[PDB]
Amino acid sequence: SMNPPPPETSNPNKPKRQTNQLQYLLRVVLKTLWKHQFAWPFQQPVDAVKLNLPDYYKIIKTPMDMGTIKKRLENNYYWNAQECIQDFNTMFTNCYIYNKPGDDIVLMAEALEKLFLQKINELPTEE
Ligand SMILES: CC(=O)Nc1cccc(-c2ccc3c(c2)[C@H](NC(=O)OC(C)C)C[C@H](C)N3C(C)=O)c1
Repeated sequence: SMNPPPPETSNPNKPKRQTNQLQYLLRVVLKTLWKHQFAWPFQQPVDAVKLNLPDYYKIIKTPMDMGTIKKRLENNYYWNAQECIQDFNTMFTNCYIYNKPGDDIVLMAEALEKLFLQKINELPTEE
């Protein structure tokens, strides 16, 4: 089995905007998570071919990862901050679907999620 194509990251057919919340999501939330010790398995799509995981995309039908999120923010792909927050949540939930609770990668994801949740509690005001 092949990997699926990665998620879309740009779309000229959607209107674009910059907002305080979107800027915060890139400059604070994504930046902080990206630099974390345990970021790296989450910094690009799961390469199921390289990892020899033929069942990964048999269950995970909405893949998401921080590399995709980073590009989406850079490309003004999201109009509303909650679209981006949803993508982070999807990334965490995928990890907790495919992987057994307590396993190494799950512990890594939970540490990242903790930091994510702290940063989201400090989201700036809406326009
Ligand atoms: C040495 C090595 O593991 N090099 C490597 C290279 C690139 C990506 C990944 C990589 C990418 C994604 C994931 C995993 C590994 C996890 N398997 C695993 O040993 O995780 C360790 C980091 C505890 C499996 C799981 C499918 N996963 C996620 C995020 O749900 C791994």
